[PDB]
Amino acid sequence: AWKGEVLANNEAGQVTSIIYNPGDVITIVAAGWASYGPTQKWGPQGDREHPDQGLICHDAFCGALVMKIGNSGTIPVNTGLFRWVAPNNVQGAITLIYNDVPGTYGNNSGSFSVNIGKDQS
Amino acid sequence: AWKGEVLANNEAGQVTSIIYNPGDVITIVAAGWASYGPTQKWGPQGDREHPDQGLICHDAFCGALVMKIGNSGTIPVNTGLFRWVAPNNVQGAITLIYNDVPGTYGNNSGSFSVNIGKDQS
Amino acid sequence: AWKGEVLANNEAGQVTSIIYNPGDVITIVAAGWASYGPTQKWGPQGDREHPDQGLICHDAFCGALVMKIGNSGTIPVNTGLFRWVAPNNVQGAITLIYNDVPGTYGNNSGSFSVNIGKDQS
Amino acid sequence: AWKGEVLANNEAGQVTSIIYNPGDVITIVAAGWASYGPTQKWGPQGDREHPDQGLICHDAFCGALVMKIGNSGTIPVNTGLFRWVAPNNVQGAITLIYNDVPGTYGNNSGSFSVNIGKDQS
Ligand SMILES: *C(=O)c1ccc(O[C@@H]2O[C@H](CO)[C@H](O)[C@H](O)[C@H]2O)cc1
Ligand SMILES: *C(=O)c1ccc(O[C@@H]2O[C@H](CO)[C@H](O)[C@H](O)[C@H]2O)cc1
Ligand SMILES: *C(=O)c1ccc(O[C@@H]2O[C@H](CO)[C@H](O)[C@H](O)[C@H]2O)cc1
Ligand SMILES: *C(=O)c1ccc(O[C@@H]2O[C@H](CO)[C@H](O)[C@H](O)[C@H]2O)cc1
Ligand SMILES: [Ca+2]
Ligand SMILES: [Ca+2]
Ligand SMILES: [Ca+2]
Ligand SMILES: [Ca+2]
Repeated sequence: AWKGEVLANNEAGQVTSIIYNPGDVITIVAAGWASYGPTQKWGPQGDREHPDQGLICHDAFCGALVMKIGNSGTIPVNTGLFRWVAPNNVQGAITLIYNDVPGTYGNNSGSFSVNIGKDQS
Repeated sequence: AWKGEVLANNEAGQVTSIIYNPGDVITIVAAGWASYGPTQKWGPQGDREHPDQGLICHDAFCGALVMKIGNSGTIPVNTGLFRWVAPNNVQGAITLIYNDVPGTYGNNSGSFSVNIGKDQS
Repeated sequence: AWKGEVLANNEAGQVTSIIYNPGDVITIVAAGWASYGPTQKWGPQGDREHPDQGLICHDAFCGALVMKIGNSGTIPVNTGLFRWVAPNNVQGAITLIYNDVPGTYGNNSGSFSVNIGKDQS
Repeated sequence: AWKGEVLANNEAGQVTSIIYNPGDVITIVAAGWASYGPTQKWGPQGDREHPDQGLICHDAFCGALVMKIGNSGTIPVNTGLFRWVAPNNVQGAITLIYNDVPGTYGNNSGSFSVNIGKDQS
């Protein structure tokens, strides 16, 4: 499995050691507090009251945890995924990213602690 | 494996089908939005800015997800637990509960979608 | 997980540290060579040609690996079990036993090496 | 997870749907009766008394179950493998093969019933 920290100000995202392969079943658990600028902080689900001003992932609130598997587009992770299987043709290294508008990561703070494990399959 | 919702206004708590046994390893994932009264809603980690006014679990914020195992005291769940082992002598059915002051659940709203599974060991 | 040897001459059987609980999914892999008397040896499947002269397990060949969960009847194991679930709520420690006629274990030789682990459930 | 039969007379071997990947942990359980010629039949461990006359796998008895992972050499399987990790660089589809001398599979009979699964990691 993989365990690490995903910083809110890390625009490129945090590359994990998990390489999702076809047929793999994975489980993710995320926790912690982060912010997209304001002094207030939000959990892995982000800010439910903030407008989407061009986030890297439109299927998740601003300040939420999302991911990219290999070359895929962003995928919502939020508080995590339970025994999850990726869509067809989706594979490669897993990168965890804080959901924010491109180019604005500079004033971000906090981070999410995340566990990723492969389940039986 | 168990999946269900935990209503915030349910003071008694949501009983699952999971019976934790000595040596068991479990993984929990929780998501959703709930409130301990205010119009705003918080994730499974609760409101980090709200004071503790006699919560059922002092190890977690008001509005966070907690649990009891058999006759044990409240245990912080928050966003979930990754391949987690219970303390010695802790066993029995797992009951998921919204962290709030007893007798005040009346004005709660929302719920959490929670998954619980047993891992290999 | 549990790993150990099961001697063919051990009539009482080999008690393991595995405590099977209702709902548990288990996997077992047995290997090795043993005999119920003759000079040659057989695998965990036993002797497919030998007649049943009053074996402790009538659902398995003589010289095969069987087991008991708690105080239940014997259960065929053979080469092992793959993600196996018990016949409705059989509970207790797992005892591995060489399949032979009671009171004749005296001239047995060899043993089986066995791994037992609980799977995700 | 894969489940199928491996015929003793299939020299090419049986291709499974299991693609082994770096870091993968797998469990195999094999059962049944097969023969490399004689009218007798042996289990997945083969004939412990038979000499090696040029078997595809010199680390297992004749009549034993073995496998190939991708372009790797033969690897002993016998009754199976418990939470097993492959040697470095070894990866690719898993092909199950009956252990025998090349060009002699003609007079073989029987088969092995095999279950392959991936464990959590
Ligand atoms: C008003 O609704 C408002 C409050 C705070 C805020 O912060 C910016 O949010 C952007 C994303 O929408 C981006 O992350 C900026 O860097 C933040 O300063 C925007 C709007
Ligand atoms: C203070 O400004 C403040 C105090 C309470 C509150 O809501 C109540 O919180 C209680 C827990 O501390 C309990 O859940 C009550 O039922 C809520 O009404 C908001 C703001
Ligand atoms: C017949 O060919 C035959 C009968 C018995 C035998 O050995 C005995 O088998 C018993 C179980 O059927 C028991 O295990 C005795 O202790 C063995 O001596 C071999 C061949
Ligand atoms: C010696 O007692 C003996 C030799 C061969 C035999 O059967 C053959 O075994 C070969 C492998 O060693 C090969 O599989 C042949 O096709 C078999 O006929 C039985 C006993
Ligand atoms: Ca920002
Ligand atoms: Ca309340
Ligand atoms: Ca005997
Ligand atoms: Ca042959």
